[PDB]
Amino acid sequence: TIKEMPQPKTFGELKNLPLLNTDKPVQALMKIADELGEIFKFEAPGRVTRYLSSQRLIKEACDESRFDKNLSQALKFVRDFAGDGLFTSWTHEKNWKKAHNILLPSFSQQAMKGYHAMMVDIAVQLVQKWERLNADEHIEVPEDMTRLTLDTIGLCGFNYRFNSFYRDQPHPFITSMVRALDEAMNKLQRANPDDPAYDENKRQFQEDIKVMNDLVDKIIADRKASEQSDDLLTHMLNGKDPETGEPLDDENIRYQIITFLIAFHETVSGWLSFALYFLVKNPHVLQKAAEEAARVLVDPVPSYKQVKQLKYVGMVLNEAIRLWPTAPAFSLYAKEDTVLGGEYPLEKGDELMVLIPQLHRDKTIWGDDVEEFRPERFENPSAIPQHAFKPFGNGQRACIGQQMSLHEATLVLGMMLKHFDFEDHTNYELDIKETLTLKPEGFVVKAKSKKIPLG
Amino acid sequence: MVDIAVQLVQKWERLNADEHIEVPEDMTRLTLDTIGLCGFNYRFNSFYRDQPHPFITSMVRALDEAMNKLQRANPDDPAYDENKRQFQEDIKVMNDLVDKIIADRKAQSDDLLTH
Amino acid sequence: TIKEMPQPKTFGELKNLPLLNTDKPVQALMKIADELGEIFKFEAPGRVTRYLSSQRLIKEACDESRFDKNLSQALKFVRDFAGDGLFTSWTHEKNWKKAHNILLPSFSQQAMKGYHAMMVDIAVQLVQKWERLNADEHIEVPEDMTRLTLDTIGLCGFNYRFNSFYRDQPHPFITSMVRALDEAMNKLQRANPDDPAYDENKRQFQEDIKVMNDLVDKIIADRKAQSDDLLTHMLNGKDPETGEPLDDENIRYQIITFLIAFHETVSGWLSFALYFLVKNPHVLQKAAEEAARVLVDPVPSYKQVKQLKYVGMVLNEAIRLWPTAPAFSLYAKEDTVLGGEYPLEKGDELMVLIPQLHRDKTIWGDDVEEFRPERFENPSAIPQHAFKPFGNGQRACIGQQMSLHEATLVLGMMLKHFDFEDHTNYELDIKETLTLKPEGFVVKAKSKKIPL
Ligand code: FDE
Ligand code: FDE
Repeated sequence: TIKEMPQPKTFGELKNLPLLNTDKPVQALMKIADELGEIFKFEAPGRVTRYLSSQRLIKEACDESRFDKNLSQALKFVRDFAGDGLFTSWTHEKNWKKAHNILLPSFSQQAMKGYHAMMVDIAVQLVQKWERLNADEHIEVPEDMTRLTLDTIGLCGFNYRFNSFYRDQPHPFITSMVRALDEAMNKLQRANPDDPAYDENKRQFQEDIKVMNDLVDKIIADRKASEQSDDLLTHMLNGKDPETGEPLDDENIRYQIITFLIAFHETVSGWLSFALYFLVKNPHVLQKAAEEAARVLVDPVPSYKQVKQLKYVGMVLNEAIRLWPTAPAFSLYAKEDTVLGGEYPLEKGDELMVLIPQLHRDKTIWGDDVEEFRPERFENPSAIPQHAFKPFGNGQRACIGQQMSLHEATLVLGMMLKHFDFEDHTNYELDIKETLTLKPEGFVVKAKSKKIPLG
Repeated sequence: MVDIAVQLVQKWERLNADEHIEVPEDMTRLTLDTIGLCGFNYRFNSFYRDQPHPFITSMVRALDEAMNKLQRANPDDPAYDENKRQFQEDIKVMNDLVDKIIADRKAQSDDLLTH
Repeated sequence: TIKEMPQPKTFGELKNLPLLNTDKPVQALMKIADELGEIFKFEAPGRVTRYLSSQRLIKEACDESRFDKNLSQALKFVRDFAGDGLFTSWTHEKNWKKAHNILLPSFSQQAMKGYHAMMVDIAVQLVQKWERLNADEHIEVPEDMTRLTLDTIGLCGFNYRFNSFYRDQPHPFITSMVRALDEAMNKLQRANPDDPAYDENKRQFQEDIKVMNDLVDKIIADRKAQSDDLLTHMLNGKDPETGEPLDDENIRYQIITFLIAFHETVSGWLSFALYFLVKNPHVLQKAAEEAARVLVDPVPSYKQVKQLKYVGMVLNEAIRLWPTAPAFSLYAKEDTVLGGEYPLEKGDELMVLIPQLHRDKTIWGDDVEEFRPERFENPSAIPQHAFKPFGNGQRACIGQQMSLHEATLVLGMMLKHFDFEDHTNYELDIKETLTLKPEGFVVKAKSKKIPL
């Protein structure tokens, strides 16, 4: 019964690393996961990990009493600019639970109602832009979603205006940020991080982190000066942890600000972008959501309440995040010696990787019709098996911004359906850009304005 | 006219505290957007851009060249060959683009172009 | 250590950088080599490099176990629009060995047979253009070689027709490339790249990269509309270690790479040959002789192109004296000593001055400046690593066989069909981008009245 784990082709001292020397590792680890089955060992020079694909094994791994969140090599590299912020801290380090407890109030429903106003502001801007296009013009969707999410998190979280829609070239902050995430990704695969090809990358990497820290330090200045503010940021400053009494040190604040900017803008852009893809490729589904939009959004601008009505829109969004979870994987380590799924013994500290895309393609759980996009799977969510659908991580370390995001996409996705008809004028073949997050690349549409006015 | 004017007010409204306004540029963004909409029902979306429009830059470079020819004591000197080559490159840019304005109509509104 | 290395005149904190404040940097490095000898140190504000000119030292530097291809400051700047292409990639970079193994098939002698036909297509267009000239006119040689070499790489390589011969002011792409290449060279001389005076330059350059990515990235889509060509090998070939084909953006980098390197090296190469032919009329005679004897069909055959032995020798002797890509760079894989005289730290940089190597008197004899193609009658007599016009080792020029075939083919057809006059007594003047071409070179050609 105590069976040895499969391992793909191994090279010399560099182990399995060349297998993942692509610009699309997750898509590659998938095409490897499909080849080796539910679990395989993947060694890199000096590190060892196990990648999981079946719900059967994942149900075992989501026991928080046996496994705790581990920092993947990937996260260890983002920690180079996100430090011990909520995403990249150990759940036992001091600053995790401190910051988790001071900030959690800011994301429950009760707090969401406060954000709803500024969310609509940024969305009206997106719709205003799509209305103001000339006839043969097009929409670059991932780019405009990027404008949207960064403008949305920065305003709700920090009362700071990026004014992305007032720009053609991405906000320079986004250019540096994306290249920093790209660098963390590439450093994973470096067959020799020494030899000179990578010296300018060292230059660029530090130069880009400085870029991010400057505007962060400008957000902190903008507040030391500008107010009745119910913020992520006010809870970060004035907020005190109720157990040891103190507030966050400045350094951890800086890591939290960057953390919040990045995670929201990257996962939420990818989500909406994917959502449009699957909608434009399945038009009756688009039709079905396109009437939920018209039916519920009966005032010129949506109210917080109206967003929770949009049941199918939530269903669409869920089925999209199921197929391509923009945060495709999270990592766990064994709290102590154990046997996983009764077959595989592991010493304490062994690391696990959940390939959320591959879990979400499990036939025993989701059926034989997985890769087809049918939002109707998410209609009795209680019918959905436990630990089968984990796009938002797991346990106490699950995504704190889940509801904020679900609220964000649904509102934005809802208004898009209300005000426009969308044409896949290019017959776009799906191209997934991979930083550490996922999102469609070069995705373009044409949008016919339904000519409904705004407020 | 009001439409373009609200965009300016909204842009200045949406600026952060430490920022300022570059006045000629935003007036230029305004004036061009207003004539393009009132006159020819074409939307430049200057307020959605950071680097100026290809058309506006050609127009600005062409005007500067017209001015620059006033002090040229002999316009045939080879020193001005690149200045000549760009002049025509910008005339094409404007002349091509204007016909883009013409395409939107024959391919219907009380406007300057209709007359 | 034994030997302190020479170094030319230094300008305080600006080091010897002003020494190449010519429009002719390479020629200046030659003038320095001619006086300081087989090796000299050349210092710039942020970098230091050593220039080698004797076959003695070059044989050591071409040891692939001690030295690898380095990106000189020059190639580092081309990396801004040629990115990760073969020419501007590091060996240990992930896309080099990847792209290198998929593309070697497209340039093997076997691949040439397929390129031969489209090679001819563009070659007749050139011949027809010359046949249709009126008598009072002349031929602007570099311009027509640029038209040809670009149309040939674009047609034979990617099945895209630039149609340069149907236009007089050059293609926007080619004008953009040359201006982008000129900017790379222009930077070398800026000890203050942040200074605002370079804003229009930085602007135009950024606009020029957009021009290249525009056409090229459209071509990759325009084919997904498959034949047996270079682009198909890129779209369809698979790497055996990850099993993946080449990146979409990497292909954009290769196409840009191939277009430039071919059109810039081969056009310069042909032009230089023609200069030497009109300046050495007896060599011109014997070359047209073989041309007349071998080129017996209305169209050349692949076999016949190989059967030109003297035309190839003129080509080899041309690239010897003025190698159109004049230099390559190396770095020390580990600490080592060069020529037993000059110790090198790990990472120290070397520059090979191919023109100066190709003038090493101890190797070629004392008539090194004379155009004597018979030096190539016995190519095995030439010492290993004395004649490196295509670089060295695994980083050697991937297209040298494609190039030789094109130059041999075209040069053959020219010799069959025209007689050439140096009607202006043209003095050789070398334009330097990073590559070398002659400037203002003009001839008149009287047709031998022969059909195609
Ligand atoms: C703001 C925001 C937004 C968002 C969104 C999202 C989407 C769309 C998707 C997602 C996801 C996720 N997340 Fe997310 N998100 C966020 C966030 C976050 C944070 C902070 C975190 C960490 C948490 C803790 O616990 O600390 C996360 C988290 C998360 C996760 C897990 C990680 C680990 O490593 O474990 C996942 C998988 N997220 N997400
Ligand atoms: C297509 C084509 C054509 C051509 C031609 C030519 C002529 C006539 C001359 C020449 C050259 C040369 N090349 Fe050349 N060519 C080409 C290409 C190329 C490439 C891709 C390369 C890179 C490869 C490697 O190395 O990786 C080269 C490469 C080359 C070289 C080396 C570079 C360095 O830096 O090392 C040299 C020297 N080429 N070349």
